[PDB]
Amino acid sequence: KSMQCKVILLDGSEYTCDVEKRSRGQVLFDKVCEHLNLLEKDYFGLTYRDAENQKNWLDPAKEIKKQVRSGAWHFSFNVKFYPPDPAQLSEDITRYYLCLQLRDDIVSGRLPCSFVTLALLGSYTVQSELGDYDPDECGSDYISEFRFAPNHTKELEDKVIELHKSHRGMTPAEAEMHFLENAKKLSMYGVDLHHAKDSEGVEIMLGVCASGLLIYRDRLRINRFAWPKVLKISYKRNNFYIKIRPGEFEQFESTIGFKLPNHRAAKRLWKVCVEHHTFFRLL
Repeated sequence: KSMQCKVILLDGSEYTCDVEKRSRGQVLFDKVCEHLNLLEKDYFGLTYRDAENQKNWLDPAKEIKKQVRSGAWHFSFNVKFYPPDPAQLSEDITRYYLCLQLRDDIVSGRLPCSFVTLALLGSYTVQSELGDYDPDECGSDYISEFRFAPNHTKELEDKVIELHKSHRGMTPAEAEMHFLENAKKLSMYGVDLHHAKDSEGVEIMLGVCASGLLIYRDRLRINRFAWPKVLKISYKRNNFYIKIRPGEFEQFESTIGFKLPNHRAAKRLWKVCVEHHTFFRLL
């Protein structure tokens, strides 16, 4: 009567459970959040890979079986909605899971940042995980197992140690809050990037986030539409559309369109925009 599910958690461990063959995604998500003692679960979600090898969010309202065709019900637990101000979350654990996601976002290269910031972020991770710097625990070797960046240098390793020394007395909660104050201001913080083409076939990326819909060309942010200004989000076939009122007095409506690689891509973008629009209105 049941299906085994496997979920990769943010610390790299794996959660296994069984659900009924006709369960909605909510059943599995609730089990995972329970396992994690996670109360502020609306910021999080589960992703799977479809038959094209594309990442998709599992829709909690729909049967798992309609979404994951394969019986390989294998998911990843991730941050879905990155809070714009993590200090306003109710629980330290929520912030801890957010930090685990952000460390991965940094190490994988998905959240770029400056050497200076990488080193400061690292130093908070180290203070959180290891506590106070101490010569009798802290040899030259003591952080060779942390990854602080996509590419590791010794100049980075040395600056992390220097900044760690300065944090003496900081509790893990304070260290995590500083980590998050710094991360939340990074330009790509919480931005879900999608390949698309504009009206003149030029290759761009569209980024979905709490602030709005962002447009990049050549690693350069060239536009931004805040969600309150976005009046309609729709798709048709391989195309995604937003409706706005341009101009100083908003006297007319304009629909801007983007070409994605296929209907599935346009539908995924559309869904992730609509969910973000909704979430960050109600927040």
